[PDB]
Amino acid sequence: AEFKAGSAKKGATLFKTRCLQCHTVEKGGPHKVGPNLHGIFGRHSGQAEGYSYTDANIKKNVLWDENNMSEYLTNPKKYIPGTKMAFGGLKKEKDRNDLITYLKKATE
Ligand code: HEC
Repeated sequence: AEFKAGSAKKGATLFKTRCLQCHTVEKGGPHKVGPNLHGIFGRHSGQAEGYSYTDANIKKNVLWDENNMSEYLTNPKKYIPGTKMAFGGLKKEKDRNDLITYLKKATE
């Protein structure tokens, strides 16, 4: 449909350079300014254990899948108005496909 599986090798590099400053993916990995993302897919928003989210991220109550993750990552503040972060989004569709292909596996 919208998301198409791409390169997880490229996705791992995009995670280091675009997400890893604020997030970790390992099971039991620490929160940074943003939550640890282990188990994020197939879970509703605002539910990383031990992380205090904004009301906006909780109230969005989105069930994370690859298509809404790609829409969100384009511009988080446009998808969840009120979310607070020094991140504008991953604008290229190729980048989002590669990152999400990696993220689906890295957060399992
Ligand atoms: C690189 C492309 C990424 C990816 C894959 C994600 N982010 Fe972030 N993010 C940050 C903060 C502070 C939050 C919490 C915001 C709030 O409470 O309003 C988030 C939230 C997310 C989510 C939602 C998780 C959920 O449980 O609903 C997801 C899927 C996510 N991020 C993925 C902070 C940042 C950054 C701060 C410098 C950067 C950079 C990123 N995020 C980048 C990414």
